[PDB]
Amino acid sequence: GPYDIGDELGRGTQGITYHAVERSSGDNYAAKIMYGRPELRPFMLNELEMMNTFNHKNLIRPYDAYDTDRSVTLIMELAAGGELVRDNLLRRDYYTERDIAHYIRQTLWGLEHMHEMGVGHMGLTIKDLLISVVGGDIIKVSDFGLSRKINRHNLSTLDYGMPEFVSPEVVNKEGVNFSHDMWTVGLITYVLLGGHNPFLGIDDRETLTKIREGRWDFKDEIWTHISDDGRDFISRLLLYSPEERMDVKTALKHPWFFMLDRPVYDHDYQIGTDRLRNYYDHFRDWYAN
Repeated sequence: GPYDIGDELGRGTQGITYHAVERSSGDNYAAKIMYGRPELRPFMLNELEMMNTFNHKNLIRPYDAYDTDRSVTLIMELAAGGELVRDNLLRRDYYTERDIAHYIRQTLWGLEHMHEMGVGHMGLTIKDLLISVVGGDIIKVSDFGLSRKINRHNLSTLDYGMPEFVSPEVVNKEGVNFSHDMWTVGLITYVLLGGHNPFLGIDDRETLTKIREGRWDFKDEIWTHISDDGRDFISRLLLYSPEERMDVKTALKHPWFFMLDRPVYDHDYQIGTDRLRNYYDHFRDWYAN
């Protein structure tokens, strides 16, 4: 057998991802092993097909696949720096708004590659942003189990997802467009900068009712230290009406990213990691259960 399966690296709704070594080379890969429920097989096959459709620096690449009667294993590119939040931001005492803009721009470049070929990601959460090398700053977007071709003139419902990162149109059982991904980018950006999810309820049902209602604000003190452009970027994505949201190419033109064209000086505001760490502990526990 070509792969030596080692320690658990992450887990999601379809299975657990492990470190894998290709024996014949010594090269390191990620091995996603499906939970033993046969209804997950279509999602594994969809992820394999989608990974083989993309070819972009900011999207995880496929490598190999095999199966038993019950379960599918996918061997894929290893993001050796781990998850952005768990393994990079939360290993620091502070990060900056400029750091986050750098990560989100790359996330948008990955999404843009998908949207250009008519595919929506459909399931983006904070755990799906990865870093390619230890200590690095290159983003890899992952988890294409829910990704699909979107016909903008013949929309369909999206019946699955993590409740803290779905959009109002998902909760309301309406057709889902490319603008759903853009809502989730605004939500991820809000979480990365302010360290909390503005729709979090006491349980999943209440979270969903808060998303259905669609109201949120910048009340926490941290937001007074985020730039006008950063708040404007979020506010042009977290809009109840899907057609009002920025599409991916408009988002890439937003003035928020102009700061990445200048250098990093000694005056960037330093954001502490405590809030994000508290939200991440909650988020991670959702996948333990």
